[PDB]
Amino acid sequence: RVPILKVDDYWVVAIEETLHDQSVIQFKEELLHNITGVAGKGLVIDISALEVVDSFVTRVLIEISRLAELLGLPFVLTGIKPAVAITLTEMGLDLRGMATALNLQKGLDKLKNL
Amino acid sequence: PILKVDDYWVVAIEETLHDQSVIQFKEELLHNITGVAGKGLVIDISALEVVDSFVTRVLIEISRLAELLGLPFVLTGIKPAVAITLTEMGLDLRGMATALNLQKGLDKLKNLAR
Repeated sequence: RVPILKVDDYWVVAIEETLHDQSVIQFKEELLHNITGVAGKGLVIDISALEVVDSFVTRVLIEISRLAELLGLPFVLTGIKPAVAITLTEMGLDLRGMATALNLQKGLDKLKNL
Repeated sequence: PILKVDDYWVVAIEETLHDQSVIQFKEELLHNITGVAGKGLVIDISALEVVDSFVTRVLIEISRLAELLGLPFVLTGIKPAVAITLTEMGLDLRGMATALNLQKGLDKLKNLAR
């Protein structure tokens, strides 16, 4: 549903605009199942297609940031905005101590200086 | 907050723990993991360089809460230093399962179900 790709041992995900809460969860459960079952070098998630953010999206994004930090998985969030960065820092995302990039490419490159 | 991967509950623990009561903590943890039961519970104390009497108390309590719920259980992220202390203060570690990090613990909790 939400496609999880893997490009050169890196996990790559782009989140589009959603309606069913229950596909984000299908995505999160699926992603967290993937990044634990077999080895990886990092995880880039792009949220450029999202013009706003639920607390639901915000808290799933926090959940994956905290679990990758626990798995020693480099994590980059990309495609961030005005009306996203603000609510993200609001609901509790340490954006300043988080690896962030402008697009899917800058993130891949950023998961590679390490 | 609380994390969950693969039907497995994960409590990551930080030095900000000393700011509620053990009892408030147990009531908080039971709110989260008894709603829908899990196949297990991983407690991560990797963020702990220093353990005191309060922490050992919680760890002792949570480990017991777990089995009371019929819940398989790994204590992960123990500095070899913060582990003698824990046992000196009453955490019978020999009885319970331990793992290096969230990953090895997750692997132990499930590669024990095959």
